[PDB]
Amino acid sequence: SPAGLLTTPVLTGAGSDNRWGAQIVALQPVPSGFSTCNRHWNLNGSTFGWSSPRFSDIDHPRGNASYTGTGSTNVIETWYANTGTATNNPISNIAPDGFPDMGAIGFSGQTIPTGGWVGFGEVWNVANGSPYNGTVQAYELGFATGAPNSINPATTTVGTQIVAKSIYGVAIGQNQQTAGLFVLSTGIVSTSGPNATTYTPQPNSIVVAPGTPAAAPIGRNVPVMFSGVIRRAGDINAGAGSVNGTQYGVGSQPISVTLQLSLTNYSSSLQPGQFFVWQLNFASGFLEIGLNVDGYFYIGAGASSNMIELTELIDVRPVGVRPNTSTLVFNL
Amino acid sequence: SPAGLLTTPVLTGAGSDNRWGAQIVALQPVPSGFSTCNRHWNLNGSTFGWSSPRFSDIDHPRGNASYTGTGSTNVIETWYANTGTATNNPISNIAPDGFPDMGAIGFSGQTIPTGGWVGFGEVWNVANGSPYNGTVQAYELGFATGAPNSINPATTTVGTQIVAKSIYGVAIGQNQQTAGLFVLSTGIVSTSGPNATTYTPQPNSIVVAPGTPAAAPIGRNVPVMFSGVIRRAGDINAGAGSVNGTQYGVGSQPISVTLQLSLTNYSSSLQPGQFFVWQLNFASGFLEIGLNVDGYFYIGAGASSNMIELTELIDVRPVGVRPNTSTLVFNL
Ligand SMILES: CC(=O)N[C@H]1[C@@H](O[C@H]2[C@@H](O)[C@@H](CO)O[C@H](O)[C@@H]2O[C@@H]2O[C@@H](C)[C@@H](O)[C@@H](O)[C@@H]2O)O[C@H](CO)[C@H](O)[C@@H]1O
Ligand SMILES: CC(=O)N[C@H]1[C@@H](O[C@H]2[C@@H](O)[C@@H](CO)O[C@H](O)[C@@H]2O[C@@H]2O[C@@H](C)[C@@H](O)[C@@H](O)[C@@H]2O)O[C@H](CO)[C@H](O)[C@@H]1O
Repeated sequence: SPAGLLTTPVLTGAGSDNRWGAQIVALQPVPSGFSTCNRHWNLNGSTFGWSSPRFSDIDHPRGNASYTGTGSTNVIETWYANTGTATNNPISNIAPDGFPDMGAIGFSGQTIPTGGWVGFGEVWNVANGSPYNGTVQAYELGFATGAPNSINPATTTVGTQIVAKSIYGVAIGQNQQTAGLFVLSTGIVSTSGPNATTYTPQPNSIVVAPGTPAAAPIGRNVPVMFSGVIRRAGDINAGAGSVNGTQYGVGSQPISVTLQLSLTNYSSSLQPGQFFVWQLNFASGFLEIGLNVDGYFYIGAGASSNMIELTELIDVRPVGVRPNTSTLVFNL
Repeated sequence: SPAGLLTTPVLTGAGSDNRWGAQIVALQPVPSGFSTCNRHWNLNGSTFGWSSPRFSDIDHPRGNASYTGTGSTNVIETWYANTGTATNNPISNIAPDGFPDMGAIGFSGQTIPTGGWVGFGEVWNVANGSPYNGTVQAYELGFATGAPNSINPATTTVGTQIVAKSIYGVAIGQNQQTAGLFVLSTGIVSTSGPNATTYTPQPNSIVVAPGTPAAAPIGRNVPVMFSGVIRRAGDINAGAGSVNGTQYGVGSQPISVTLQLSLTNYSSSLQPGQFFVWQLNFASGFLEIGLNVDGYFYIGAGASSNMIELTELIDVRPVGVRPNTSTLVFNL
């Protein structure tokens, strides 16, 4: 039975999203719909992504590393490779396990891009595994075309590149026709200055692989993401309730759900056209949330994209299987 | 009932340890005993440490930052503060949530220490939260005395310092009366060259707070840690089965156990002098594992310190409450 996929602790503070690993504190309705495949599982035990249902560090053994200009100190370092070259990843060769499903936003000069996935890492020597220790930095990672020096974000894994580009200067740049990449899988969002940006990634920034089904709205039932507070590069100390604004990151599933779906096949429990529904009971009201066979969650928010805070959530109660065309109750 | 605290997926690939967050693939017996408090919960809903049962980041808002060298570029950066000053941490002011419970080993000149906890991060500007973006590096973090100029590791939180020192040079050093620290909570171990070191941390390197109970041997029943493969700085690409040797990190609990123990109290199901016992069934043989009220796990390995691989583990089955003086069966 799918009832055990969503329980009270997942949404009252013990849950974490499947993209950022952040503590789930809100639901984010998406009236346009969206797609996600990386670290996302369906109810047929399957993913279209390239990541396991845990937070693996990111390691690719064969890319091109460079910096611009003749000076080698305090320089922007860029690493890139084609998609489909993560030949050591057993899930998919699209990209390394853990590599973020977001477009790599271009930047040059002194500018820092807004809204990219940033991780801390370094380039390493393919002869022996040793780091090029002057290349440690915060790197924006994502999918792109035009690397190395005309980067534009991409939304597809087909015929594109994976890129890491340092958002700040490294101590000692490396020009290596072949070099490895190592980045931790805990991300922050790129920002400049003190302001928070929109919830990240926005729908049109998510990269998906061929075959990924979309989460489309069905009437007033719209797909939802799970939101937590994430760090941002421009005000690294900002957290929940910062006077400079609170930054949210979203994922398509709680990671505990992803993990359960990767270990058990639910195809006999739910079939296309149905949701499994739970009731979320708050201090003053309730709403229903539905899960479809593609692993996406839905709520009946209609055209609203206002975040639903979970602070006053009391409990989650299973309701059962219902048609996906029946409007999910929204009584907040 | 504690039975649900250990299930088959925790030990067959879906579990992670509570210090490194690494996939659990082995058990490490500790015949001489050990103590752990950080990110360790007991069966009375309580921790003696300073971290939540999750991994995000380490943030301290008030330390001293400095560097050494004839210039300010490609220099070693040190940050320190006293224990007991993390007053924004609701669990404990001992240290920031996520700060590693390991001693900081001193180093100078070219060489770096073997066996320290290393994380990626930076120091930041307390006036506005912005990073000192030239201070990004891999930093050894731990507890110490003698910071900044004569760092030596400590194993107590009483009267000591928390320190971060970059293992490689930063792009632009900072000498600041006050600076913040930001480091990601998933660490690697410090090494030089290709070799792995001993499992990390060894018992004599673990930092505990006053009141932390020890895990002592009881007859042939000895405490055990949970081991997974971790990265090491000297060969950052090495993983499981590297030709250069495999590096293990240990934690006192699977993080799923820590999380469950933090959400519900088990004091009525187990009392001092008792274990809750499970049987681990392998393709050839079995062993029993026990959990005590202080949250430590035990096996009947007697004097043996050999790691036990979980490759051939088939399943975990609960046995029930037993006296801790009864020898746990070990049939491998
Ligand atoms: C107009 C408004 O929104 N007032 C709120 C708000 O005020 C904050 C906010 O504007 C942030 C933006 O970065 O900057 C300050 O923190 C500001 O605080 C208010 O103004 C300053 C100049 C001081 O007078 C301060 O005491 C005052 O609170 O947020 C605050 C709470 O954080 C209040 O809710 C205001 O009504
Ligand atoms: C003496 C011994 O135990 N040899 C093993 C070992 O050999 C490896 C190992 O020594 C690593 C250490 O970093 O370096 C090489 O990979 C070495 O490989 C062996 O020797 C080289 C010179 C080549 O001849 C190579 O083909 C050969 O395998 O590990 C390997 C498995 O990786 C074997 O198990 C050896 O018997």
